[PDB]
Amino acid sequence: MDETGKELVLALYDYQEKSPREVTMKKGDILTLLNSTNKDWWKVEVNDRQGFVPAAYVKKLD
Repeated sequence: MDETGKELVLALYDYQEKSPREVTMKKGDILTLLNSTNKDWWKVEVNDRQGFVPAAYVKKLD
């Protein structure tokens, strides 16, 4: 149940948090998905900070 932990994202490019709804991710990091009901911004958790990341800098690993 809640098989969300099977699908993770790979930060292809680094991104600095510009607004509190976002989150800072370093390129090369594997992040856990919290929400994918968007094609533009995915909600992920980085270490202890949660926020949305631009799908242009991050890809899903099938």
